[PDB]
Amino acid sequence: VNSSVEERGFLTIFEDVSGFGAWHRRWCVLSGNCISYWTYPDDEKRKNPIGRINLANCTSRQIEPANREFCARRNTFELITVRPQREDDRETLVSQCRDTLCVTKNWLSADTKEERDLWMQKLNQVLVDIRLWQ
Repeated sequence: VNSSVEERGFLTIFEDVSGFGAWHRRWCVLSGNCISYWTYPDDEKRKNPIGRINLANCTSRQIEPANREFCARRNTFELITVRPQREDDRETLVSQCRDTLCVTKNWLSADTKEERDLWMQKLNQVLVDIRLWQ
């Protein structure tokens, strides 16, 4: 009876740059069970996203700030996803394949703590929605 959760904002994402790791500012859309991202807002209306993160594959009960053993960047939340490995899966700085299972660690940094907290909240509500249904 209520609408599916949505969120839009810029987030800076840790991405494997064919060798090195680097943070890239992206336009992010939470809709259905995915964060889709583009470089800027306009492009959301003109092309397919650069990537998508599927919350239906999330490992955890809830989304939490990035693990400080590994991530030093402020305002960062962490989303780990897992699924059976495919032909397209490749080892990278954010994705490990072992035992035919691919785990991808997603780090997305907000411009402010308040936006980090907003995103974590919306994403937790998507998790609950994914778990409560037919």
